Amino acid sequence: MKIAVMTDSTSYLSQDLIDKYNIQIAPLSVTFDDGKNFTESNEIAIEEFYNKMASSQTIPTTSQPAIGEWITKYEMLRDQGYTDIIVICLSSGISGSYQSSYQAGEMVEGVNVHAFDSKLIAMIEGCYVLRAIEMVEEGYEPQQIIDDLTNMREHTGAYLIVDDLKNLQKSGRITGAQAWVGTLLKMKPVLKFEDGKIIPEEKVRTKKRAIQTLEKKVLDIVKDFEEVTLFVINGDHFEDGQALYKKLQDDCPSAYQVAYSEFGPVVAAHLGSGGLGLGYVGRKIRLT
Ligand SMILES: CCCCCCCCCCCCCCCC(=O)O
Repeated sequence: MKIAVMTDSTSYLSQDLIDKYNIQIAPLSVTFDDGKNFTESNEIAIEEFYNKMASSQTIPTTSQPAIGEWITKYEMLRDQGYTDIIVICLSSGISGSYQSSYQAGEMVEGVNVHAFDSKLIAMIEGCYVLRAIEMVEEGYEPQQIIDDLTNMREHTGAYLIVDDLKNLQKSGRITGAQAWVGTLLKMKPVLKFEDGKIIPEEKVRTKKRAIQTLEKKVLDIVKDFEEVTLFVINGDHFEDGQALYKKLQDDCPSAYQVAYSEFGPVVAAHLGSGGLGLGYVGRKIRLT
């Protein structure tokens, strides 16, 4: 038996982890109506993308990995002797990448494809990749790994803050009054992931208090977990995420694993500027 683990680009794993474990990545893309295209990778400048988003009078569109990017990587790993491929995708409730990875697995002969719906995104989804890789080293078969990841999914979630109200109306999800009235009070919509979908949770005035709301809600949940891994997932507001990150280091015990990360263009294309989230996993994920 020879098991491999791959994922899509929205897992936002560091290039250090990608290189160390030779993780293959099927990238997503974001295409402005300028015709400008950004294929997600650890090479494009995230600052250039945020500048084009502010300059673009229309919101861009994101695309799942094309049914083909999966196929070549499936063919490449099978050639290298891999008998089973575990594919970790972002939430099927917000993207079709999970479906494309499954359908492409039906067209590649001579290798078993085990597509997994993480029901999340960013480094929270990447935690499923690092848990699968760890289990392969310990001698687990793919079915035990899928069952473990399915159990892990039961104690995994995330809350997030929306900051760019201008980006919301450019997409049409809010009005002009609500956009205008919202920025003057500085109302921050707080949302959370639930069964792979993003649903409204609270509406909080000022970003500082919404960050404190993220901390209280997540901490109240992970108190009951035997193992805890917390992930600050920040946008382009460096000071916002660092404040929450350092606040967690002071308020949480060392038994909690607390880490910091940032999301890429595909997530930024939907969140806009100033996005910030707090994810959690009920496990002690190996981040090295
Ligand atoms: C703390 C973890 C969560 C951080 C915030 C993540 C919110 C994600 C927003 C929606 C992204 C949609 C991606 C669609 C991809 C596609 O085109 O198939």
